[PDB]
Amino acid sequence: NSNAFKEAVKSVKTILRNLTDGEITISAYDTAWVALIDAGDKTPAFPSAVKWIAENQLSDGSWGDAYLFSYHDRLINTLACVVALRSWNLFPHQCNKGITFFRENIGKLEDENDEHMPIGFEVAFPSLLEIARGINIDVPYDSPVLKDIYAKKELKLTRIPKEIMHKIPTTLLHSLEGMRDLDWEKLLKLQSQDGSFLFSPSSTAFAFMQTRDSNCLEYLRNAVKRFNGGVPNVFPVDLFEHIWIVDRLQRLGISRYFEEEIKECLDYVHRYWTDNGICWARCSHVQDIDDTAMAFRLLRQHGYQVSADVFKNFEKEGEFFCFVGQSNQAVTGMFNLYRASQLAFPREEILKNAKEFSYNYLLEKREREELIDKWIIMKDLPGEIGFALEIPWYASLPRVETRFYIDQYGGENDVWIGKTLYRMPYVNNNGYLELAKQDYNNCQAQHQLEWDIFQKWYEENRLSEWGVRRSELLECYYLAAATIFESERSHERMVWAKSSVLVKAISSSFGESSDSRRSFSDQFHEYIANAGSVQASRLAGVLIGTLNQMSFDLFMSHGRDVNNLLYLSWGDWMEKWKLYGDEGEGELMVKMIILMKNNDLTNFFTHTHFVRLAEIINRICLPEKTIKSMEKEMGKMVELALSESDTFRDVSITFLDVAKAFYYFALCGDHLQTHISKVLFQKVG
Ligand SMILES: C=C1CC[C@H]2C(C)(C)CCC[C@]2(C)[C@H]1CCN(C)CCOP(=O)(O)OP(=O)(O)O
Repeated sequence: NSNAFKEAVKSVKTILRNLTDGEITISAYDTAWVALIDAGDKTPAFPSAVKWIAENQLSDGSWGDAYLFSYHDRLINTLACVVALRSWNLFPHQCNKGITFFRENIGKLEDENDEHMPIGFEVAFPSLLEIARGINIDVPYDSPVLKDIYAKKELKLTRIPKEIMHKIPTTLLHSLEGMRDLDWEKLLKLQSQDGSFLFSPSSTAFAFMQTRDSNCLEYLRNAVKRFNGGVPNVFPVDLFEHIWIVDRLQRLGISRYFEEEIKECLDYVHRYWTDNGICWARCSHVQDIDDTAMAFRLLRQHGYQVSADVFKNFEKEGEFFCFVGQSNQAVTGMFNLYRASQLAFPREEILKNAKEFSYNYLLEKREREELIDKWIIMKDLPGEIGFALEIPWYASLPRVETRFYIDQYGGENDVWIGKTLYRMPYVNNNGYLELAKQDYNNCQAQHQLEWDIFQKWYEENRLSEWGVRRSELLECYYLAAATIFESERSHERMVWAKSSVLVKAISSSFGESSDSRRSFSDQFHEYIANAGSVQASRLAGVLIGTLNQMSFDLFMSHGRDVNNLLYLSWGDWMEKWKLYGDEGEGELMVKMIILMKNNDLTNFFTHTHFVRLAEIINRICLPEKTIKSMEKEMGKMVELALSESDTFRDVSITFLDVAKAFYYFALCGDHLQTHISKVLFQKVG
């Protein structure tokens, strides 16, 4: 590992250590609504917001996202800023440059498609127009395209459930700037614990203008401080940020470098977890299935005890929804629900239904090319989801998922759509992409070495004459490396790849008759005690030779002597195999891997939990109706494997790793040449 790299890791660590209320971009629109606020004496309550606007104008006269031009974005941002500037009679030059932009550009809005269109635009846009008309700003109010949105507003305003909106919490509280006669009597009772209206600085700034409420003021005051002048279009965004950074780091395959920092993150998220789920911000009376599903999964997969009853709230009539009691469905929310529902323990019927539903939703959405999210612009959503649709979590191996995700991750070019456009530099980062591209290529270089060495070994012991095909050789190595890929873990990887090749040699050479097995087992135990049968003795020598090479290699590195335990474990497999066909092959791979771990864990081979696990892994692994029986079994394994105190964890996971490898092979074994190719033989980039 070079120094540029070592430094990149430090930086990412200083980010994770310093996560706060969210690293989000300023929203010219939202900071213009904050800047419209009267202290009480006809002066801006928030000077710094007025100042931000005067100093962050793009050179073509507009405000908004500088690297992605959207007529919807730039028009609503500039209008708001010009209004803010003009009603304090401040900064004439920039204000004028701003109106010129708006005039020359309002005509183009009529032709951009409403496919990527901001939240509450048809309502919030005419509202500014009015404010502007009533301060004598010279803009085309008649404009063929304008009298058109004035209309869409009034018609959008009649779909609104005014009754409900005032009685119970809904997402509408986020977009109040556009609405008319509101009962602030009833609305203030729907305020959030931080004094905002659904964590929106513009909506809250509006409410304060109308109520002079002291809590809305406190919230706006913290926002203005946090971002040194400007404000985002959502705040806080802390839960969302924690959960998304973790998810990206794990998918990009570089999660292990930051194991400790990631634990602080999930710790923070568990702190503000609730029985109703969560939303993007801590302490909310509103929750969404997207944030909740991402948290549920990341938590359960890391041994936090969370409950699936959390999903009861988003379901009606066997369907699931983004927000409680709203009819909103989004592609990315269902996607994250589908990923979460696969971590279902055998008792959770709510998650069986969640899986079945989110599967079809995404399935149909695919067969209509409608796999795009209106709310977010990503490099490759259809790709991410295609992978999840064909490679179930039970069959997803670290290196395979990661290999595909590094090509899909958009880095800094991903753009989120709220009321304006905004970016999340700590979730969508080019730095993470380069780090991941460099790390992935290094481990792959290392696997290419081990694979040449591994071929030589296969030739030198003439394993081809023992019934092991070159196809099996590569498949045995690929599964080992696609699962345990870290360069610092060659021992566990190699022992796995070799042990599997050898169980294949022994099984195809001596597994036919009910005593030819005995013959080999006897030969093995004779070969042991020196501290037809001719043939058996030669194979046994290959096994023993390989066993000795590895336990000594280990002892060379760590000073552990595991030789006897290696033999014992292979003898146990035979006692079992001797009676029937190829039986407990699964349990044996787990023991090998464990025995080659840099630290000692043999203590646990005795524990009931290890025994119970071993009992299941062996019912998964055996020489369409069976694929089903596999999920059944694996279901029993997932509960047991994850719900573990963190001493035993490294054992339980290892069980999962092996089981996944088998399932994956049962599901894809027939055509693996594409995966193998991309994973082992094609550098990223
Ligand atoms: C040489 C290969 C043939 C057989 C194949 C399987 C045995 C089916 C397993 C997947 C990879 C691979 C090894 C495969 C990959 C070779 N890899 C370097 C990828 C192909 O490389 P190339 O021949 O130089 O052409 P290029 O893509 O334009 O650069």
